[PDB]
Amino acid sequence: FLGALFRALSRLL
Amino acid sequence: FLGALFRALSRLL
Amino acid sequence: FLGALFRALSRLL
Amino acid sequence: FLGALFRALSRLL
Amino acid sequence: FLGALFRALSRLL
Amino acid sequence: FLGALFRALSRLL
Amino acid sequence: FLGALFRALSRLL
Amino acid sequence: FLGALFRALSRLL
Amino acid sequence: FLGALFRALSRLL
Amino acid sequence: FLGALFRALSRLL
Amino acid sequence: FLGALFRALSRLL
Amino acid sequence: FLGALFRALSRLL
Amino acid sequence: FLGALFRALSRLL
Amino acid sequence: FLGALFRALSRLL
Amino acid sequence: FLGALFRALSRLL
Amino acid sequence: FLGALFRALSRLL
Amino acid sequence: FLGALFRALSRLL
Amino acid sequence: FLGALFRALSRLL
Amino acid sequence: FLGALFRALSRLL
Amino acid sequence: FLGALFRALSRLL
Amino acid sequence: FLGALFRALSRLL
Amino acid sequence: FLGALFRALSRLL
Amino acid sequence: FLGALFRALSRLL
Amino acid sequence: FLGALFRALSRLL
Amino acid sequence: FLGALFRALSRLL
Amino acid sequence: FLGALFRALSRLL
Amino acid sequence: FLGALFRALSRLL
Amino acid sequence: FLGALFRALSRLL
Amino acid sequence: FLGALFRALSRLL
Amino acid sequence: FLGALFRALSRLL
Amino acid sequence: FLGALFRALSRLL
Amino acid sequence: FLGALFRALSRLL
Amino acid sequence: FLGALFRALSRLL
Amino acid sequence: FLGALFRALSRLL
Amino acid sequence: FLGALFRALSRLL
Amino acid sequence: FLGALFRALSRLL
Amino acid sequence: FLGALFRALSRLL
Amino acid sequence: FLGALFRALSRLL
Amino acid sequence: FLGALFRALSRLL
Amino acid sequence: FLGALFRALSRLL
Amino acid sequence: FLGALFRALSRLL
Amino acid sequence: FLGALFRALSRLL
Amino acid sequence: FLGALFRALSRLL
Amino acid sequence: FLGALFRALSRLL
Amino acid sequence: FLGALFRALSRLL
Amino acid sequence: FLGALFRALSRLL
Amino acid sequence: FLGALFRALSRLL
Amino acid sequence: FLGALFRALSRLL
Amino acid sequence: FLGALFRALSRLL
Amino acid sequence: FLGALFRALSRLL
Amino acid sequence: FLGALFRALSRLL
Amino acid sequence: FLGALFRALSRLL
Amino acid sequence: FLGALFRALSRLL
Amino acid sequence: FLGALFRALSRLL
Amino acid sequence: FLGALFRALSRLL
Amino acid sequence: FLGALFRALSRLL
Amino acid sequence: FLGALFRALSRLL
Amino acid sequence: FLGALFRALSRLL
Amino acid sequence: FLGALFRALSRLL
Amino acid sequence: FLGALFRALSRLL
Amino acid sequence: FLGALFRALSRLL
Amino acid sequence: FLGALFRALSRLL
Amino acid sequence: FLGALFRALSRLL
Amino acid sequence: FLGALFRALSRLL
Amino acid sequence: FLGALFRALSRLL
Amino acid sequence: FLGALFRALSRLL
Amino acid sequence: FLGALFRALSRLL
Amino acid sequence: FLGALFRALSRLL
Amino acid sequence: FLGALFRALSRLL
Amino acid sequence: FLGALFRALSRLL
Amino acid sequence: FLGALFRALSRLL
Amino acid sequence: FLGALFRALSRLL
Amino acid sequence: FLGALFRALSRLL
Amino acid sequence: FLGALFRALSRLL
Amino acid sequence: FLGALFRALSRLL
Amino acid sequence: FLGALFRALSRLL
Amino acid sequence: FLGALFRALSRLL
Amino acid sequence: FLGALFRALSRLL
Amino acid sequence: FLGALFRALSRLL
Amino acid sequence: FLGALFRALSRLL
Amino acid sequence: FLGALFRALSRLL
Amino acid sequence: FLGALFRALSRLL
Amino acid sequence: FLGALFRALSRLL
Amino acid sequence: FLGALFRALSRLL
Amino acid sequence: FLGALFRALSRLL
Amino acid sequence: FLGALFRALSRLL
Amino acid sequence: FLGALFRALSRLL
Amino acid sequence: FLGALFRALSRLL
Amino acid sequence: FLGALFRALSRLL
Amino acid sequence: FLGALFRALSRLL
Amino acid sequence: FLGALFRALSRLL
Amino acid sequence: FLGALFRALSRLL
Amino acid sequence: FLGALFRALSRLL
Amino acid sequence: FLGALFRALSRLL
Amino acid sequence: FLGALFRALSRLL
Amino acid sequence: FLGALFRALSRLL
Amino acid sequence: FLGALFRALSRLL
Amino acid sequence: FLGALFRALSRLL
Amino acid sequence: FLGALFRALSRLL
Amino acid sequence: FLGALFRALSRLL
Amino acid sequence: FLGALFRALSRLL
Amino acid sequence: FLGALFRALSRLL
Repeated sequence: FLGALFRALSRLL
Repeated sequence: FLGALFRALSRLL
Repeated sequence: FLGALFRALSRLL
Repeated sequence: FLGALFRALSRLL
Repeated sequence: FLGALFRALSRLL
Repeated sequence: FLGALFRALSRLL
Repeated sequence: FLGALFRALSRLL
Repeated sequence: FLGALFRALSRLL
Repeated sequence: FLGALFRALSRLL
Repeated sequence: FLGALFRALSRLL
Repeated sequence: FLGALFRALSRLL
Repeated sequence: FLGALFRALSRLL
Repeated sequence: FLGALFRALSRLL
Repeated sequence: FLGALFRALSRLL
Repeated sequence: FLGALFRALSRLL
Repeated sequence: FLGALFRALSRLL
Repeated sequence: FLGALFRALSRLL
Repeated sequence: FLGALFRALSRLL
Repeated sequence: FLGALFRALSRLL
Repeated sequence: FLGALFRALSRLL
Repeated sequence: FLGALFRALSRLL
Repeated sequence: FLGALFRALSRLL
Repeated sequence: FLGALFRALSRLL
Repeated sequence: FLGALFRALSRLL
Repeated sequence: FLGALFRALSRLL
Repeated sequence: FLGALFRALSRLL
Repeated sequence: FLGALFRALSRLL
Repeated sequence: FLGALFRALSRLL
Repeated sequence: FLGALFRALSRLL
Repeated sequence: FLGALFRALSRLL
Repeated sequence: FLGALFRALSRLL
Repeated sequence: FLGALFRALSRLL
Repeated sequence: FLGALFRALSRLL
Repeated sequence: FLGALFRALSRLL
Repeated sequence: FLGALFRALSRLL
Repeated sequence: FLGALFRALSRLL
Repeated sequence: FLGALFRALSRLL
Repeated sequence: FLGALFRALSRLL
Repeated sequence: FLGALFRALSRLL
Repeated sequence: FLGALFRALSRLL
Repeated sequence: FLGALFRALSRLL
Repeated sequence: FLGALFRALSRLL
Repeated sequence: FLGALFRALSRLL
Repeated sequence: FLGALFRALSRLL
Repeated sequence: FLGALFRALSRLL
Repeated sequence: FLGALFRALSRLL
Repeated sequence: FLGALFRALSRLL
Repeated sequence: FLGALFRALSRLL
Repeated sequence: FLGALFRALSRLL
Repeated sequence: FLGALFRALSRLL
Repeated sequence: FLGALFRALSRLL
Repeated sequence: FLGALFRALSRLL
Repeated sequence: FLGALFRALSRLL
Repeated sequence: FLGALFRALSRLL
Repeated sequence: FLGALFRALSRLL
Repeated sequence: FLGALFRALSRLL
Repeated sequence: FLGALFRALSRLL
Repeated sequence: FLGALFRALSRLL
Repeated sequence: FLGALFRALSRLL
Repeated sequence: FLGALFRALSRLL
Repeated sequence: FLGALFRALSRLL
Repeated sequence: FLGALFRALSRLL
Repeated sequence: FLGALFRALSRLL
Repeated sequence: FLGALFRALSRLL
Repeated sequence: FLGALFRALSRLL
Repeated sequence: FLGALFRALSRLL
Repeated sequence: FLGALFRALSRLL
Repeated sequence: FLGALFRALSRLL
Repeated sequence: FLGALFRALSRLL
Repeated sequence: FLGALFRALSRLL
Repeated sequence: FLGALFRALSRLL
Repeated sequence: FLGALFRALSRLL
Repeated sequence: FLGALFRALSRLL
Repeated sequence: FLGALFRALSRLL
Repeated sequence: FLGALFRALSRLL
Repeated sequence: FLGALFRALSRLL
Repeated sequence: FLGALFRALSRLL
Repeated sequence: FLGALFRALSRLL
Repeated sequence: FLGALFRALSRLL
Repeated sequence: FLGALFRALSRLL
Repeated sequence: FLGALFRALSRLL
Repeated sequence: FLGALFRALSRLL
Repeated sequence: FLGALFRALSRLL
Repeated sequence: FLGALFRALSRLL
Repeated sequence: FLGALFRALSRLL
Repeated sequence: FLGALFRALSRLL
Repeated sequence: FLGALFRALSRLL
Repeated sequence: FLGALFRALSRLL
Repeated sequence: FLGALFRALSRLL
Repeated sequence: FLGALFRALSRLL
Repeated sequence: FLGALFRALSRLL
Repeated sequence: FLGALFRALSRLL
Repeated sequence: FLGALFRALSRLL
Repeated sequence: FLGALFRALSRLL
Repeated sequence: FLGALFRALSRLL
Repeated sequence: FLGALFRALSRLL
Repeated sequence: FLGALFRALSRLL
Repeated sequence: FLGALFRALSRLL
Repeated sequence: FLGALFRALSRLL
Repeated sequence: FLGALFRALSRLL
Repeated sequence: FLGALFRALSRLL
Repeated sequence: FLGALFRALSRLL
């Protein structure tokens, strides 16, 4: 989950 | 850069 | 941006 | 529910 | 804005 | 009830 | 304001 | 009673 | 209320 | 100017 | 000025 | 009461 | 001044 | 009592 | 909301 | 210029 | 001064 | 007693 | 997002 | 120049 | 208020 | 001149 | 002059 | 009070 | 606003 | 000249 | 001068 | 008290 | 923007 | 000359 | 203003 | 001559 | 002459 | 004020 | 000092 | 006893 | 002269 | 005060 | 502008 | 001559 | 001086 | 005590 | 002024 | 002659 | 783990 | 201007 | 002759 | 990353 | 350099 | 030169 | 003569 | 003042 | 002179 | 104090 | 960029 | 010459 | 000095 | 004890 | 540019 | 000659 | 003469 | 003072 | 020094 | 014990 | 150093 | 045990 | 480091 | 067990 | 460990 | 130098 | 002189 | 103390 | 590293 | 020279 | 003479 | 002091 | 670099 | 000559 | 320890 | 010098 | 001198 | 201690 | 360049 | 001759 | 170190 | 000379 | 002379 | 000290 | 130290 | 001379 | 270096 | 001569 | 160089 | 002769 | 050094 | 002569 | 010193 | 004569 | 001094 | 005569 | 003074 | 005659 969170944040920022 | 940083952090955690 | 951030955060949780 | 909360927050903010 | 925030939060809960 | 509370708070504030 | 807030709270409860 | 108490408090404050 | 506050402050300043 | 700024800010919030 | 500000604030609250 | 407080403070300052 | 401020505060409370 | 306290404080300061 | 705020500020300044 | 800057910033956020 | 302050506080309580 | 305490404290300080 | 911000600022300035 | 500078900085970050 | 300040300053200077 | 400058500045703000 | 300046500032505030 | 302060300062300077 | 400021300054100077 | 300079600067900003 | 300034400030406070 | 402080300071300075 | 500024300055001077 | 200088400088930046 | 200054200087000199 | 020089300079600026 | 120059300068500013 | 200053200087010089 | 403080407090209790 | 304790504490500290 | 200059300057300020 | 200062300076110089 | 200045100076001299 | 000189210098700059 | 200042401050407190 | 402290400090400094 | 100066010089010499 | 020369020079300037 | 973190950060930055 | 000067000198001499 | 010389010199310059 | 930043800056400047 | 610094820090920890 | 300087600084860091 | 010259120059300035 | 100076110089020379 | 200046300045402050 | 300072400085200089 | 700047300056001057 | 100087300086930097 | 200060402070406490 | 502490500190410092 | 300036001067002189 | 000189100097620079 | 000159200049200033 | 200076200089020279 | 300070503190406690 | 601790720390530091 | 500190602390406890 | 703990910590750090 | 710390801490416990 | 826990934690972190 | 850290930093810098 | 500084610091700690 | 100045300053403070 | 400091400084300089 | 930096700068400059 | 200076400075640090 | 001049200047200042 | 300085200079020169 | 600069300047001048 | 001077200066630096 | 630190720093610097 | 300074400071602390 | 200054300062503190 | 510090510094400087 | 200048001057004169 | 002189001078420089 | 720096600088300059 | 100066300065520091 | 001047200046200061 | 400085300078010059 | 500095500078210059 | 000056200055400081 | 500079200048001039 | 002068100056510095 | 100059001048004259 | 004179002057310089 | 400089100048002239 | 002059001047300085 | 200079000049001339 | 003049001038200064 | 100078000059000439 | 002239001039100044 | 100078010159010639 | 001339010139000036 946490990895998914940071992947989504990267894809966003 | 920033995106790569967060993606690396994701793959790490 | 901010709206997209909150929307992605929703889709995550 | 929480996803709905954050979606409403995104739609608002 | 703020009134809309509380109104949406009402409609949520 | 709670929805009514937040609606009244919105209408006020 | 404060008076109106407390009066609305009374009418509510 | 409780509504009366809050009404008196509003009338006071 | 907040809107009234800022309107009064505008009328003042 | 300042009055218009605060009035617009009022209508916003 | 200051007196007017505080008096307006009083009539508000 | 609070309105009286701010009115007195205005009258003073 | 200060004496008047505290005296007014006393007469208030 | 509290009024007496603040009156004494005013008379002092 | 935030977009509306900055649009109003742009229209103003 | 300034208005265009703030408007672009709005459309961004 | 300080002695007078504490003495007045004593006579109060 | 308390008055005596504060009187002694005044006489000391 | 950040890249979009700097691209918009470049297009502007 | 300046626009190209900010555009390059965008593509970097 | 501010307009009054600058008008008074103009009338003076 | 100076008075006119300050007066126009007042009418602006 | 200076006295008139401070007096006008007094009547303003 | 503040007006009295500035009036006294004017009378002095 | 800023454009109005500079237009007024132009008209003046 | 100077007036035209400031007017052009206004229309720019 | 200075003594008169501090004395007036005393009579004020 | 405070008035006494500033009176003593005036008498000194 | 900057290019527009310098072009306007050229056209003027 | 001067106009051409500023125009070329614009075309550069 | 500046034009008025130079016109007055011309009429004088 | 001199007056005409200053007048022309006025009409220029 | 000199007096007239300074007087004209006064009436200007 | 400034006009009065320059008028006094004219009357003097 | 401290010794006197504790000694007085002793005689008090 | 308590008086003795505080007296000894005074004698110590 | 000089004395008159400073005296007039005093009478002004 | 300032007027007194400049008057004394005039009387001296 | 500069060309206009030098043309006016030419027509004058 | 001189007029032609300044005129040519204008046409250049 | 300094000694007198501290002595007066002592006698005050 | 405090008065003694400041008296000793005065005697020292 | 200059014309007056040279006319006076003519009348004199 | 000389007077006429200086008079003509005045009429010129 | 931590060694992996700093190695990845080195590889990146 | 210079032509007028030399023509006046001619008509004089 | 001399008048013609100066006249021709004017027509030249 | 930093090396890439400075390489791009070099390529630009 | 920087990358080597972080790599050395990694091998340390 | 400047480009070479920045490129060398890049290869260093 | 010389006295008359200086007197005329006085009446002028 | 200046006129008085030159009148004194005339009277003297 | 200088002594008188400083003495008068003393009598002022 | 300050008056004493300047009196001593006068008596010295 | 800098090379382009100096080349443009050369082509101009 | 000058153009060649600036061109060589460009090719250098 | 410092030693005397601490010694006096000791004898005080 | 505390007095001994400060005495030792004085003896040391 | 400079060549054009000197060519114009040549053509003129 | 002179024209040829300035023309040659132009062709040089 | 010279003495009279300096004396007159004294009575002037 | 200045008058005294010039009177002494006159009496000397 | 530091060693002596800590040793004295030891002998104290 | 505590004295031993401070002695050891002194011996160390 | 640090190792010695912890070792001494161990031997102490 | 605790001594062993601090010895191990010393040996490590 | 951290690994060694936890390993030694394990071996100890 | 606990030693095994910390060994595993070391091996992990 | 700390000694190793500083040795590595020395070897690096 | 710097390396020797850090190495000496290491051997110290 | 300097010694006397510092001595008087001592006697003052 | 301060007086002693300045006396020693005077005796020195 | 620092030595390498200065060597590269030397090789460059 | 300069290169040798920087190289020597490198070998030093 | 010179000595008398400096002596008079002394008695004046 | 200054008077003494100029008296000594007079006595010398 | 600097050597190249001065060589280019030599080749040019 | 000049070229040789600059070339030798290059070979020096 | 601290003495050793400063001795090493002395030996180094 | 510097080494001696730090060594003396070491022997002090 | 400097040594005497610091020694006197030592004997003071 | 402090006296020893300043004595050592005096002996050094 | 300089040689070319002097050769052109030779060819011209 | 003169041409030969300038030509040889060019050949020199 | 510092001595080595200045020795190297001497050897260089 | 210069080398000897820097060498002596090194030997001193 | 010069020696006497400096000696008298010493005796004065 | 200063007197000694100027006496030595006198004895030297 | 400073005496040694100036002695070395004397010996050198 | 110069050496003697610096030597005496050393002997002073 | 400086000696080499002056030797090169010697051989050149 | 000149070459010998610069060579000797080199050998000096 | 200078010798070459004078030899060329000799050969020419 | 003249050529020989300049040749001799060359060989001397 | 300076003596050596002037001796070399003597020997050379 | 001249050599003797510079030699004696060196012997002096 | 100066006397020695002029005596040497006398002996020489 | 001249030697006697310079010798007497030395004996004077 | 000046009188002594002129008396010596008289005695000499 | 001449000696008497200079002697009288000395007695005068 | 000047009158005395001319009278002395009169009595001499 | 001459003496009378200079005497009259004195009585005038």
